[PDB]
Amino acid sequence: IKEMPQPKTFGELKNLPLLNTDKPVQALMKIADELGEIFKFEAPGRVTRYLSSQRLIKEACDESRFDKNLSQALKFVRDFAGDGLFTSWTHEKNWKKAHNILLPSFSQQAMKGYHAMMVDIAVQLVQKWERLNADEHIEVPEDMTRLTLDTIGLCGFNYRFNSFYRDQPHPFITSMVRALDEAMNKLQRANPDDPAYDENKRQFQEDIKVMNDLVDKIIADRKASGEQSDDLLTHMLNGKDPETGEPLDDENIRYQIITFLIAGHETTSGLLSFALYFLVKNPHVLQKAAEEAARVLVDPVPSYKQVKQLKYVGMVLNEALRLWPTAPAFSLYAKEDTVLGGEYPLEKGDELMVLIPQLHRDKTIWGDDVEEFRPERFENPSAIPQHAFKPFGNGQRACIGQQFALHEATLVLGMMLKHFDFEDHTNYELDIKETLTLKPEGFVVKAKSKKIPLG
Ligand SMILES: CC(C)C1=CC2=CC[C@@H]3[C@](C)(CCC[C@@]3(C)C(=O)N[C@@H](Cc3c[nH]c4ccccc34)C(=O)O)[C@H]2CC1
Repeated sequence: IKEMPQPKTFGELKNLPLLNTDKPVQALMKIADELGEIFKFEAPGRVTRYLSSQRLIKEACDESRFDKNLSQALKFVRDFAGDGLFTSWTHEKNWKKAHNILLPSFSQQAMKGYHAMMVDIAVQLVQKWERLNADEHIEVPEDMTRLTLDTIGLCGFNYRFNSFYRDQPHPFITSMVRALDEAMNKLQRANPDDPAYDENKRQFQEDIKVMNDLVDKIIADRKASGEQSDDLLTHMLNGKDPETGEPLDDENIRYQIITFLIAGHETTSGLLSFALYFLVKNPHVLQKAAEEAARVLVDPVPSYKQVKQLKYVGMVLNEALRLWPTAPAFSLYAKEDTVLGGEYPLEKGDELMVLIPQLHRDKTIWGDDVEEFRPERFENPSAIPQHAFKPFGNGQRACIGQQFALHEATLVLGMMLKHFDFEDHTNYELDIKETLTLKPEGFVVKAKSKKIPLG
């Protein structure tokens, strides 16, 4: 057996102070560089092991040996996402029921139906950019977040956040962003029962209240209406689990819509923000992506068929997902006593953190140029070893939204490369802000129209 490495210690507090930082994933990536494919992490009441190699993670991805664990991050989000699919244990009845009912709604076939609604928000973004005055710049994450939140709103619940009509975000979103921020702040908050956080707790309960009232209202209205809008809310009110014959209740539907609205905010827009960033830093890659867009997107508004044809744009999103996965870690627990890589023995209940950005830089898999933006790496999926590329997590607890997120990102990116030339006018220096997700903070561009009509 190997004694696995541990990073620097702080007497009683062990390693806890290393997560007392505004960029913990990046801090943890630098520790991985030093310590390698596994290190232990202790804190007063807990212990976790961080994996970085395809070698160890491919075993952790064995669902017969490891199941999804709720991280302290997920337990904190659970306070408003409840037993939604994202913050439920594999063994909760509402996980499997909601999973069986919703999978058909998130299928690559179901994308045919969402396409029109997605095109409606993508067109809103293109027109915003066509209507900019000369020398006016684009705030990339902010406009990408407008598109992604509006798209999950419209396609899911037939609800228009109308993000391209406002400076200040919708009220639901104000409360959701503040709630997610409270949840992320609680991780490194020592003495959280101190009365200084009474305004945090009071505000937290209000933000929860806002989210529940607005979503429960959406759900009440829809049932009272009787309208059969082809969308997630409809599928969830009419759906029945093949296994147990039961439908989701109204409270659990709410949790799913809250989970979807979290997922489709900065988590999804992150992918577009990192993609456009990599594209403008790598002009020969942008040029090739734009040539595909122009060749494939011959109609004034793209069809579902043409999006499937944007293969190089698909490879660009995968390569952005390799370097900066916007849900950068997920937690597993050993279902039984077991041995990882023949070296490190684990007792039943032991937790693993998978460090996805570090997996994606494993040079044994990707070779020596792992820091380079080469979409060509993804030309053949059969040449890529098992469990090498995990931006969407693993097995039955993988991202149900993967097809939706990739379809919207392919459509939108395609339309952006067809309609505009891009300028990195500030020569932007990457600064990755860490919240519940990752985003290139302050990332700005200019977009010259090619003056191609949408009509
Ligand atoms: C909501 C979803 C998308 C998220 C999942 C996450 C999982 C791992 C997280 C995360 C990336 C945020 C930063 C801490 C980190 C890396 C983590 O190890 N956290 C461990 C260990 C830990 C850190 N601080 C703690 C305080 C108490 C207990 C455990 C911890 C944990 O959350 O459990 C975080 C992002 C948000």
